[PDB]
Amino acid sequence: MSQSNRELVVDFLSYKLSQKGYSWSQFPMAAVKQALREAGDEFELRYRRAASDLTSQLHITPGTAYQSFEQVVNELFRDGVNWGRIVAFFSFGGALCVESVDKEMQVLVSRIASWMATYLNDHLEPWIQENGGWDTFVDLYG
Repeated sequence: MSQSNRELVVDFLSYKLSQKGYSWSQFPMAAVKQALREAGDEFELRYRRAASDLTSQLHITPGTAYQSFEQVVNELFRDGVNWGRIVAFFSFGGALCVESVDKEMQVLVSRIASWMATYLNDHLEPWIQENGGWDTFVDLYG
C-alpha cells in the first residue's frame, strides 16, 4: 500500500518546479527521492526529448480527464516498463507541470500530481516490485 509512492511524486515534482524557478506551493526512502532527483535531471540534460508529441499529444486543459493522460503515457511503455522509462515518466510529469504554469493553468498541477500517483501505482509498481522495488532503483542510479 503505497502512499510511499504519492510521496516520491510530490517531491519530484516540487523539486523540478523549484529548479526551473516556479513555486511548489500547491503542496530507504530519502535516498530514492534524491536518486531520482538526479536521475531525472540527468536524463534531461542528456536527452532533451520532451515530451512532446506527449505534451503536444496531450495539450492539457483543465478539461483533461485521467484517461487521456493515461493513454499518452502508455506511449512510454509500449514495450514494457524499465527503469529508464520509469525515469522518463517523471521527467515528463515534471514537464507538464511547468507547461501548466506557463499556460497560467497553475491549479492543474496537483491533478498531474495524482494522475502520476495512480499511474504509478496501478501500472508501474508491479514491475518495480518484481525487479526488487525502489532499492534496485538506488544501486542502479543510486
